[PDB]
Amino acid sequence: RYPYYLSDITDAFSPQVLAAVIFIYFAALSPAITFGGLLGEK
Repeated sequence: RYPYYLSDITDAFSPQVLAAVIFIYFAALSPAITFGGLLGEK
């Protein structure tokens, strides 16, 4: 559908919080990167 697509143009309303979100992307979402992705083996 449209997950990140929505956070594409709305990525300017959050600058400082942007870095923060990355800190968690480094902490919690560290391993989530590879986990989850192929949702349509077709």
